[PDB]
Amino acid sequence: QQAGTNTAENHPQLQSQQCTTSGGCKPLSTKVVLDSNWRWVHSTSGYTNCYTGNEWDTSLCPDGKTCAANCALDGADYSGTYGITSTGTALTLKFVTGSNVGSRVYLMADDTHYQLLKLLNQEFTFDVDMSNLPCGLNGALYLSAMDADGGMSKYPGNKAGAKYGTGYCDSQCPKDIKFINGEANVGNWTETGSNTGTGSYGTCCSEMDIWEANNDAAAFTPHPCTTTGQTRCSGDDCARNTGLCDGDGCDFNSFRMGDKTFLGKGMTVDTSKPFTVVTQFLTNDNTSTGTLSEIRRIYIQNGKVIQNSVANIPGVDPVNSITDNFCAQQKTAFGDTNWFAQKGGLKQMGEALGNGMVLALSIWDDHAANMLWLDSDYPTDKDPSAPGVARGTCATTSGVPSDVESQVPNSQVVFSNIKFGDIGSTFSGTS
Ligand SMILES: CC(C)/N=C\[C@@H](O)COc1cccc2ccccc12
Ligand SMILES: *[C@@H]1O[C@H](CO)[C@@H](O)[C@H](O)[C@H]1NC(C)=O
Repeated sequence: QQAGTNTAENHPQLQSQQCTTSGGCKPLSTKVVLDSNWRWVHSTSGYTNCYTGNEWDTSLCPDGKTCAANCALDGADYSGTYGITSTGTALTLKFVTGSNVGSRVYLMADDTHYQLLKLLNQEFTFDVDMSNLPCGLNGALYLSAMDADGGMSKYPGNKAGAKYGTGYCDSQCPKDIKFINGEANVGNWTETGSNTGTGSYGTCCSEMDIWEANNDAAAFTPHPCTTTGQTRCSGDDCARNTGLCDGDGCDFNSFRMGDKTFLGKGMTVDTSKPFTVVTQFLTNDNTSTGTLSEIRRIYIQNGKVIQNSVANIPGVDPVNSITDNFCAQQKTAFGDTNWFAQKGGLKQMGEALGNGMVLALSIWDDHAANMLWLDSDYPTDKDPSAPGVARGTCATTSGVPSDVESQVPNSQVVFSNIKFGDIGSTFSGTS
């Protein structure tokens, strides 16, 4: 895609902190950028749309390469069009804004590069307020193995880059992304909703879901893929799980893992109020060159340090962190194939963390599965009493996009106090 000039692109500021054991925490003047799929796409020479509603203009876009040459991504009115605001340290993502639904933004080091986070033997911490983020919605904060320049160096057809939020990939190998590898994804374009569609290509990479949650349920989940870095896929390679990527991931959802009273409204982690989420990425030898061996989670709320809940499932050791053994046990216990291990498990996840990943923040609803995999019974055809089927208490009828978009359009999530750095350094304790 080309870089449009009709609307200035001004990235909201969202400061973060980098932390070391000896030096403490220091601010970084980071910013956020709207993902390219949400932007206006129009002829490079004027104002005519290349994409309107859920279809491309086949005059401007008869093929992927021609489209990318003819068409430009443009600047965004963050608040007015997309419901995205920042105080400078706290990011608010509103659910519906006019006909716009959801958003995803990435953390930038500066105006043309994503912040590249290298979290092996490090920790990531943030605060979240989900008080207004109900059943069926997901406020997600996650890492993807995107390129810092959004693909510009690799793909001559992409002249827009990180400044316009290009180069997305994730473990689901999504085919709804409009620009991949510097080409419009117009092949066999298929409408999937009023403003969305899919093309013949998907875009795949390893993904670490630090936080997928609403006020009913939360999960953290590594998803390794066999490839390294953002990869365009077609055919069977795009297929979730059996293709390049572990689409299911090895998830830790406290409720799915058998503690139904740990996290939710008025629970131990009280989702009716803001709280802090710490995630630590430990290696076997406590070095940044070691193999990722454990992902730990600590919460802080009202100054109380809250350890993660323990798993309580027959055949699963009662642990409270993600390890390769936990993954094998829960997969067997839940009847799920260990695609996670098939793609190389935590070691493979760690190599992606080691090479650096980009931080995404998003609010969304789910047209495929109504978010039931997060907060209800999934699959919808299994007995909810079987180990693993039940992930939350939301009704099995909840989360249909047409419903939540009309019923709770002013839902929002607030992500703040973003910090990363040495293990144990982004937060402190005292007696
Ligand atoms: C934040 C996103 C990109 N991370 C991963 C999510 O897409 C996981 O989604 C999912 C995970 C597992 C099963 C599913 C079934 C239907 C729809 C989505 C599913
Ligand atoms: C790594 O650190 C952990 C604490 O999380 C500690 O228990 C362990 O002894 C350390 N291992 C080595 C090799 O120093």
